[PDB]
Amino acid sequence: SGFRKMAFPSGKVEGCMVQVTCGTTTLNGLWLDDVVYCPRHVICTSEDMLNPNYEDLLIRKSNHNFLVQAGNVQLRVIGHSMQNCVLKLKVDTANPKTPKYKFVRIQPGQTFSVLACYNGSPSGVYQCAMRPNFTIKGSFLNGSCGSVGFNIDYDCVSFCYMHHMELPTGVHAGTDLEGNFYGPFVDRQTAQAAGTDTTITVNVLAWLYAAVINGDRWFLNRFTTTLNDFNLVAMKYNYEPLTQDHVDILGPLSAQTGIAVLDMCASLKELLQNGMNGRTILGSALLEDEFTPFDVVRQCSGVT
Amino acid sequence: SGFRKMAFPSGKVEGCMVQVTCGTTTLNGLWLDDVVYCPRHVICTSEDMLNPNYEDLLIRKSNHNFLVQAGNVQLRVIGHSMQNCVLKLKVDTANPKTPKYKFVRIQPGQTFSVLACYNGSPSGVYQCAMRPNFTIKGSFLNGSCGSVGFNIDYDCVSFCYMHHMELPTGVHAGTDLEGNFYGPFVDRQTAQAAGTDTTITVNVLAWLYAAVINGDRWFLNRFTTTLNDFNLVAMKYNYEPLTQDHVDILGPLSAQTGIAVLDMCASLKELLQNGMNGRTILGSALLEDEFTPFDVVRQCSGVT
Ligand SMILES: *C(=O)/C(=C/c1ccc(N2CCOCC2)s1)NC(=O)c1cccs1
Ligand SMILES: *C(=O)/C(=C/c1ccc(N2CCOCC2)s1)NC(=O)c1cccs1
Repeated sequence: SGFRKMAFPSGKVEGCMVQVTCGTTTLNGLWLDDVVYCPRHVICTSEDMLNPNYEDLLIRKSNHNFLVQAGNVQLRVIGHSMQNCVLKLKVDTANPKTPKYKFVRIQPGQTFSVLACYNGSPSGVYQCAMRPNFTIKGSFLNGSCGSVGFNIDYDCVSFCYMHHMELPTGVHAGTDLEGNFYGPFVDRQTAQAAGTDTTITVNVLAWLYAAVINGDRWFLNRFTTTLNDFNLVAMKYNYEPLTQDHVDILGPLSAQTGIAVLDMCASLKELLQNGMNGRTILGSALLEDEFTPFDVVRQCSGVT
Repeated sequence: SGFRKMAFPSGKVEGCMVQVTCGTTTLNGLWLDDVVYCPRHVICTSEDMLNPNYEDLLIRKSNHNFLVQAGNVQLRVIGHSMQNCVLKLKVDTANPKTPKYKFVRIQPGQTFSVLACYNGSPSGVYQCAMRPNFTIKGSFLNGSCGSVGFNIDYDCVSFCYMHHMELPTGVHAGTDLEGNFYGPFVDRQTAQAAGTDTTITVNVLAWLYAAVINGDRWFLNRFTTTLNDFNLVAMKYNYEPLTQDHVDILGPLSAQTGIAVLDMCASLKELLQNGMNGRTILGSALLEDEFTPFDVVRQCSGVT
């Protein structure tokens, strides 16, 4: 019993974190095999950040200008390249703690754990989701750049995010491990406003299923709805449209609880229309959307 | 920016988790130096659990009846003893991954990270608090017993909790690493009801300070209060009494924000009396109490 915002165990990723310094800028790097991945803005001064030409700035840098430190020992940089918004620093030593890994590009609504780091050292781990506007609501201070987001499937770490910046609004933007930003964000200190942060409907429904499995059932009503009727209500409340693919994904939770997906949609529609009335669901006074149907199944089943 | 329910990096604790089996019961153990710590109820059958005499049940067990497996390799048990509600299994091999560690007994209101494990393997990490009724609101399934709670200070892991049971109400109880239960709970399947789960006032105030530091200031009012007036309101809302020790502990957050502790108490008093009115603070519709003043300082400063 109980349902918590749970992150993956971070050990495998802690063994990959290094400090990268270029000139006066220090941030974090991810060391996998003989390559250290880090945000390309490590080459920028605070002034360069206003309008950087990364190709031009990188010409003034050599291998010896990138200082890579792994747990108080210096790594030798024998090559460097820019791939989109990340730098790949080839080092002469393969990371002995390299886990099995993949680089994945996630879709909005997908969750992942972040290992927040400073100066190559881990400070904490938390769970978040790729928002529908392609921002993440993290907890990052200056120097956290290069901290990564990941999911674990048994022994394989799928790296999906690398932190690059905080928007003027306090929300966060970054890239996949190929250096491509999620959303329309650029690594420049310029006017970048995020779009509507809509609620991830399929995740709210998954969390309502977790609530039923954990005994919190007060919100279950005597109604049902259709996908089209539910979506008229969802659009009005800034919830993402629910598709038949989402209904299919909720199948296992629907089967476990015996609650048809469309019945849970009708319960959620009434919660949107009536509010919580001062009540809570799984200790929350708002509808939680940073648990995917997969996270709910995983947590409720005890996947290790 | 941003404020997240952040757990400590779990790597150091992942390297200590083992599987302990006695007969048909399998749970988790913590391997530190040449000792494996686990709940003594590993010797119980589901029937024994109704009214166990642990001393008597332990007489029927020898070293070879405790099977300890660390990452698919078997450890040799060369001694066993019962200390309060934990068993200490002496093994012939010191854990090579033993971090610097301490065993601490925490007070209610204190937070810690839990590394939920099944069959000696980590499944997830989350942050929780020792409630004022000495329960924890975790996320534990059968087989999670022996999972531990901990805090990290740089390189020293202070182990403070070991999971032993779920109360009939779905909340959790366990011991410190000396085997002493937090609260009045016993490791027996009997009627054990928890006391009032009051709100940890000093932690709510700390989180309101985190909110101000992160730009969420709508709740700041033009009033102040006294400790005695605030506490009359706190008692009415099932909040723990605020003491001068708590005021002193909030000193650093009061200094950083320039908001006197008693002014923040008056803001909190108005939130209790008026409610949130459909508004949120740090993305929450309720007042969060599982962040200590130390956690707020740590997260807002980037301690690694
Ligand atoms: C790296 O750690 C880092 C990079 C940034 C690049 C641009 C930034 N912003 C700040 C807001 O105004 C526009 C430019 S930040 N910093 C950070 O990720 C953070 C700094 C403070 C909090 S998080
Ligand atoms: C160990 O993993 C474990 C021990 C328990 C001992 C007594 C328990 N209860 C269950 C509720 O009724 C009274 C007796 S549980 N189990 C657990 O921690 C859990 C089992 C289900 C969820 S957590």
